[PDB]
Amino acid sequence: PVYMVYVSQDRLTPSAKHAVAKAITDAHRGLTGAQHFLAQVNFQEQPAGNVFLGGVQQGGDTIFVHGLHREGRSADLKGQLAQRIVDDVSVAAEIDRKHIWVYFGEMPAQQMVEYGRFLPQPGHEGEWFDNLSSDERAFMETNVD
Amino acid sequence: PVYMVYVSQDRLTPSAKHAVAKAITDAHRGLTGAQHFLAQVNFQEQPAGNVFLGGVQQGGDTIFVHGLHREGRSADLKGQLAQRIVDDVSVAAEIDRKHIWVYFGEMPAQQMVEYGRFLPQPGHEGEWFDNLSSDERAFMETNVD
Amino acid sequence: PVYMVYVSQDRLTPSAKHAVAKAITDAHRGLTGAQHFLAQVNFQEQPAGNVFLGGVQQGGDTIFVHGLHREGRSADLKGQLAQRIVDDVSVAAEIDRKHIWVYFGEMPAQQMVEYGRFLPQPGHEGEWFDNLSSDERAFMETNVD
Repeated sequence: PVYMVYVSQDRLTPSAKHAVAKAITDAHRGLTGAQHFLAQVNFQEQPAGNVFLGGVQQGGDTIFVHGLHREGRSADLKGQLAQRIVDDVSVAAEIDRKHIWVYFGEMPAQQMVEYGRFLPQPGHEGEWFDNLSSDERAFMETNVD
Repeated sequence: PVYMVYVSQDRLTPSAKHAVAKAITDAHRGLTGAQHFLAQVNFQEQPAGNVFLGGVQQGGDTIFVHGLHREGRSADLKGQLAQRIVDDVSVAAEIDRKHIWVYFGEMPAQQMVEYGRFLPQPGHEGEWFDNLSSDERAFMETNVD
Repeated sequence: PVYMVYVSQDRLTPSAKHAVAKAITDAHRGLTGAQHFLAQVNFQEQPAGNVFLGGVQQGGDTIFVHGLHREGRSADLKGQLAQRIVDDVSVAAEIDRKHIWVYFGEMPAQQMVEYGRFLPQPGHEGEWFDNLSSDERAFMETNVD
C-alpha cells in the first residue's frame, strides 16, 4: 500500500524517519501478511505552523498518516492496523498518541499499480509472487530492511 | 475531518493561512455539527510552477482542497459544504473562485483515527466526546479558535 | 481530474515536469474524452530520502501518481489508463517502470468542484461546458496545451 505521512520539517531526524517508516511497515506486514516490499512510506514534510486544529495554529508535533489500501479487508483488521500504527508511531517518533491522525482510504486492486504492475486481491498474493520476472522479483527483495 | 490545501509557496501569509483554515473549519462545523477541534486544515506548499492545467504550467494562484470526510452524510449537504468552502476561501484568500478546486473523500468512521482515537458515526458525535479520557477532552478543547 | 505526482526535489527539470504533465494529461483525455482544461497535474516535491519501500530508504528515482477521478468509468478503462500513465510517465521522466506507483481514487461527481464549479457525469462534458458562465469557459479555455 502507500502511506503518506505529513510531518513538520526537521521534526524527525533520518533515524526517526527510518524508525517511523519501519514501525508502519511492520504493522502492515504483521497484520496482513503482505510481502514487505509492497509497502511504501512516503514522508511529506512542510514547515511547522502549516497545520491548524480547529482553526488554531499548531506547532510541530502533529502527525497525519493517510494509508491508501486495497479493497477487500475486514473492518476489524483495518481498526487494529490503524490502532497499531497509532501506538508504534507514538513510540518510534516519541510523540504523544493524541498528536496522531490516521485515515484509511480504499480502492480496488485493479486500479492500483505498484512497481509498474497491477496489484493482486488480498487473498491472491501468492499467485502474485509466483508469476513475475526475476528482474522484478530481485528488485522488490532489495526493498526490504 | 482533514482538509489538505495545496497552495503555491507564500501565496498565503501566515495570517492568510489562519484566515483560510478558519474559513474551512467554520463551514464544516457550521454545516455538520462536528465539534470545533475535530477539523484539521493542512497546508501543503510547493514552489510555483509545479501545478499544471491541461499541460499549461500555472503560477502561484491555484488552490486545491482535498477533503477527507467520514461516510454517512447526504450528497446535498456535501455539495453544500463544497460550495461554501469555495466561497469562503475565495474571500479569505482573496483568490478568484475559478482558481479553487475542491474534492471530498469519504471513509468509514471505523477506519479513521483523530487524537489517537477512532471517530464516531456523524450520528454519535457528542457521546463519543463524553466518554473520552479527560486528558483527551481537554487536549481537544485547546484547539478551538 | 487531479493527479497528485509525488517526486523528489530536482529529479525533474522544468522541461521534464512539462514532459510528465503532458504524458498524464494526454493519456487521460485520450481515454476518457474529457476536455483538456479539466485535468490538473500537481507536482509535490520532497527531499530524497523521504520515500521508503519495505523499510529501505530510496534515492530520487521513485514516482507516485495518486489520481482522483469522478465515479462512472469501467474497471477495464481505469486499468488501461493507469497502464498508459505508467508507460508514458516512464518515457517522459526517463525513469524505469519498476519505480512508478499509480493509484486511482474516485468520488461522486456531485461532490467534486473544479474551477469553482461542480462537475458533470463522465460523459456530460458537452452540456456542462457550454452553460458555464460568461468567462468560466473563457478562463478554462486558455488552459489548453
